[PDB]
This record gives sequence, C-alpha cells and structure tokens, in this order.
Amino acid sequence: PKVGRLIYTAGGYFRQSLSYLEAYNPSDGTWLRLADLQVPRSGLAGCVVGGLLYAVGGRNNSPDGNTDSSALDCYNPMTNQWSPCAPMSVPRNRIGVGVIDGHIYAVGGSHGCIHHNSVERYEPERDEWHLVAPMLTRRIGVGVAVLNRLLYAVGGFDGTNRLNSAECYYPERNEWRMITAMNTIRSGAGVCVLHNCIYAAGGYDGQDQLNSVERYDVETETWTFVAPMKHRRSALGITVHQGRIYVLGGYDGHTFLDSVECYDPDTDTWSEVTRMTSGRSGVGVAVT
Repeated sequence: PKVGRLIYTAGGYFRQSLSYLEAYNPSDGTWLRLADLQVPRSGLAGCVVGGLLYAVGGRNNSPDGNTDSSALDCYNPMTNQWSPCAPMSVPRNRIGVGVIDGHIYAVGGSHGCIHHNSVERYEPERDEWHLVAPMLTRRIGVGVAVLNRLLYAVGGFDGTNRLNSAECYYPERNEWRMITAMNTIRSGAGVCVLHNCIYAAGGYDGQDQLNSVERYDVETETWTFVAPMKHRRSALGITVHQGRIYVLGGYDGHTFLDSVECYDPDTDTWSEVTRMTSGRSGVGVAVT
C-alpha cells in the first residue's frame, strides 16, 4: 500500500555547508521545507530508526572555517523539531551509515588527515555510542547499505589509494570480511539496497565523476553493470522509495546538481523526476 512516505534531504554543500531540511513527495512532485539543522553540515549521512531521522557526522566548511563533525542530531517529523544526541567518539566527514536491529552504525570517514577504519554503534534507547570491530580498510567517501542484518561498506579512499574494494560486517560475530571487488574504482558513490542487490551509483574514480551504476547480487556474488544515470555525479544522496532508487544532487565535475533521477529495476531505466529547490552535493537522505 502507498501510505504517503516522503524522501528527506538534510544539509549539503553549495558555496558552503548548508542547513536545509526538505521533503519530496514522489506522488505529487512537491517539495516541503522543514526546520533547519542547528549547525550547517555537508558530507553527512542520514538514516531512519523508529520513525525518526538522524543526521550523522559530516563537516562545516565555509569562510568561517573547515571543521569535521562528530555530531548526531535527530529530527522528529511529527513535531518538526531537531534534538541533539550523544556525539560519536571521533569526527567523521564523508561517513557511511547503516541500521541493524534498531542501532545506527557509523563507518569510516575522516577527521583532518586521519582516514578512519573504525566503526561505532549507537543505541537510541540509551543514547550511547560503543566502538565495534574496525574495517579491514580505511575508507572515507564510503557508501553503506544493509541487507538481511549484514552491513556492506563499499569503495572510498584510504588516504593513498582510491578503492574498488568492498567488505561485509557480521554484527553477531563482530567481524569484517572482504567481498568481491567492484568493476570500477569509486569514492563518493551512492550506495543502497534494492531486492537482493547492493547498488553503487556514480562516484569519482580519480579522474572523472561517474554516471555508471553497478550492483552486487548477494546470492551470485557478482558485480554487474545496470543502466547508467543521465548525469555523472559524486557525493550524491541515494535512497529507496516504494521499490525504486532515487539519486539526489551531487557534483558532476562542473556543477552542483539539482537533478533527481529515479531507477526502475523492472525496465532497467532512469528518468528525471524532479529538481531539488537548489543544487547541492554531500547531503544526507532517508525515507519515512
């Protein structure tokens, strides 16, 4: 059943880090502006747990300085209010996040020149972070998705090398394992899950911004290309709404995009469905 869920986009970057929170309704094509983040943020990740939107990590980059963020803030759509939560152990710009069993996992990212392999877990009921097992690889500009209580960390930059590698976290055992590498090197890709596949859309391969899209089928253990996006983009937002993938904004090597594209796996096609109210990259996105 279609019940009126919306795509939320928080923060982002255009000329400086942004404070915007806006919601898109794919049913009628409208955008609604909501309460601003208290502190501007770009390079953050968004997620939803128990009806609440969380904005995790990122950075505030502007003429008033460049500072990485360890912040966790939570937005309640029912009250249109933001609330601070406990901060992470370390700042994490260009972080990846995923949710397992009602907990938020914060993965990788950077603090100054430090490229984290560390991972930590937030428990909303206790408003507490706890360190878990680190990744095998340091990854900033990493993408994360969860399928059947396993968490995948995909691509990124380790401080020296830009990565086509990916790895999987097994939460009950608290361990990481490398999986099949992607066909393409990608930092700053959009990573999500749809059906039995983990998608990696766009990103930066060290030369160009990418419009290619590939997916890892967790059963057959292959990465296969699907149809490419209309626009090359890195530092895009990505999410899934009613069985389709949406990509929001990003940087194409020239412009900070307002384009939103939508992927239908049944026809293997992308279409432009709307424009954001202003172009931006480095947003956190989620659906509730």
